[PDB]
Amino acid sequence: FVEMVDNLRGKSGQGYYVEMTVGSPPQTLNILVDTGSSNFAVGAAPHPFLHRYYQRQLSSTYRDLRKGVYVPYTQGKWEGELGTDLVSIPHGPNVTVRANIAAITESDKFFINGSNWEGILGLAYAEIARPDDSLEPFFDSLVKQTHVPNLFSLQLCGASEVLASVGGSMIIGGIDHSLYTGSLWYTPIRREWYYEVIIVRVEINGQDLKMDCKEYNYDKSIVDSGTTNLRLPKKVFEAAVKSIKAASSTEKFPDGFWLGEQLVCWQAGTTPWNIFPVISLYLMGEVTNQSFRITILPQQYLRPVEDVATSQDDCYKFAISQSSTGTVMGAVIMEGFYVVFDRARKRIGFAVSACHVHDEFRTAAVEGPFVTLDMEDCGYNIPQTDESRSHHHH
Ligand SMILES: O=C(O[C@H]1CCSc2ccc(Br)cc21)[C@H]1C[C@]2(CN1)C(=O)Nc1ccccc12
Ligand SMILES: [Zn+2]
Ligand SMILES: [Zn+2]
Repeated sequence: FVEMVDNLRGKSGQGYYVEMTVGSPPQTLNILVDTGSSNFAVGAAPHPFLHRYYQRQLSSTYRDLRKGVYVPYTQGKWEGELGTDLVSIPHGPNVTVRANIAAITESDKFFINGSNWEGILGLAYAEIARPDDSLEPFFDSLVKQTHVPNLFSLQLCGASEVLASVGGSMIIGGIDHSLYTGSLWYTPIRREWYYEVIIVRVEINGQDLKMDCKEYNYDKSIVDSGTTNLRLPKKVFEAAVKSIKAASSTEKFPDGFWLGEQLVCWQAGTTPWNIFPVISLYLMGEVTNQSFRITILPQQYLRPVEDVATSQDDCYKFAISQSSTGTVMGAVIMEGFYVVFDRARKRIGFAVSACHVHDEFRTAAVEGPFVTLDMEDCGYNIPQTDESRSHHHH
């Protein structure tokens, strides 16, 4: 796995991407690593924000599936044409896979100026593949066509005219022990669609938010490398911000800061980290009534952004924000942690990342077990629509 270490790059807040080739001869593209979706789709026509794109007609190994695909997210949408081609990851396993590729022909609010990526690698399960769950996702094909074990793991690492470069590692087919310290702890995948998990408790500097735990997973809780923020359901967000405000209250920031839409600054080197609390999410353990906590620092959730104007200051954006589609454990959370996507055993592992950003007094932590007698059910059950209900799955 030494050859897959540091195989991710990107810009702070605009996605981690891995180099991939599609086609014969191979066409190199930079592809967003995204565990919140299940499609492999690449830019396939010119776009203001794209340096380059997939040219189907130039690949002798392309096959057109003669079928269209459309995916709107809450933010971002793309469509294109389905097909298959030969795909490899140069800084990945030494294999070539024939995979489904969606060749994006239109899009809105999908590509990001300056991000340097030209498509997306959805690494979540077939159930949220578009246009339906019969479109085999990339990782499924990789595992079916090769010897690669059904597991990958992500080490995302944190960090004046451009945003900060970031770096990471996607270890395809296992677990590199140099990327974490201490214990690896697993939380069960509730269901194989998103990487859906259950949060059973939240503390801010050790104070329990004391909400009904279903609130934390309303309407789900997912791990998503392709989301920058820790995003929280309305009610949890509001309680969380009220608590972080209270701890930090020696500093009186603008509304726009807490809305994640404005920077706040201190003289270089003088940021009063100590006034911002740590946040602990307790995740369901593998054993009934057990849980473990992951503890992130303000270093993770206060995101560095250099000011052109006050480039002499350390400035930060608030990278916790509100959600209407459940808790999203985004790059904020993930940057604390080496995260193991153990599809084979239907679980997700967390250990303290060997590259997480911390200080002299606090570290990001993964700690357990913690026990609960008569642990209620903290899962939410999403209302089933007639659309969803009507689909057959043969
Ligand atoms: O979480 C994700 O998609 C979810 C969002 C909830 S709506 C929905 C509906 C269907 C499917 Br399939 C997934 C999702 C992916 C896509 C992502 C970030 N990760 C995003 O949301 N916009 C965006 C924009 C650019 C890149 C990545 C992303
Ligand atoms: Zn049928
Ligand atoms: Zn099905």
